[PDB]
Amino acid sequence: QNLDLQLYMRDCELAESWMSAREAFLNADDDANAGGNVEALIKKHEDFDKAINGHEQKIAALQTVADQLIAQNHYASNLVDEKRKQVLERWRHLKEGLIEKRSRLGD
Amino acid sequence: QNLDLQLYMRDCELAESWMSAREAFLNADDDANAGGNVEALIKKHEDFDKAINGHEQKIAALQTVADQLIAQNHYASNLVDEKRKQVLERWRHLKEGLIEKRSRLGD
Repeated sequence: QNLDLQLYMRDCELAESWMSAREAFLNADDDANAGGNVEALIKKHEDFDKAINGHEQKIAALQTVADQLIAQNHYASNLVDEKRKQVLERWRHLKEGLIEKRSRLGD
Repeated sequence: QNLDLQLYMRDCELAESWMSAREAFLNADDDANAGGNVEALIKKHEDFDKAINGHEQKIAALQTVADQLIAQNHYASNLVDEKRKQVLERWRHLKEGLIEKRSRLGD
């Protein structure tokens, strides 16, 4: 629900959608494709390399954002849990007094 | 983390403050021996049990909140991770096709 997480989800959805457009392109291509001319078999080749590259880059940036959001979540959970443990341990020492003093009332 | 986290830490702090006061009274009490007769010893003992139960109760409730916070963070991380997995798989499928249509146009 955090807006940051929301931006990331949006960004992931947008990346998927661009991928989907490319899947459709590959299909149309397969219905006709390029042409056995050297200059342009090569030009098409470079075009695929460019596509693949851009895709890979976009993927790596998203992974970077995912890593950040998860690291923030982990940090929050750790703080929460650790505070809990400190609180529980302080109770363990209170409790010890209570009970003992309760003994001392006379033994 | 944010708001929820802040309130919980404050709650824990307030709880710890309450336990510091108690443990303080205990210090006074630590000595605070004035003999005692049945009815009053008995009412002192009871008074202990009651504080012991109150404390235990606060703790339990703090625990519940900690668990909820942690569950919320786990959920969000899972959403994040899962989307990431998704993008990557969608990418793997597209890459497979780009490499295929490239190669014809290559060798």
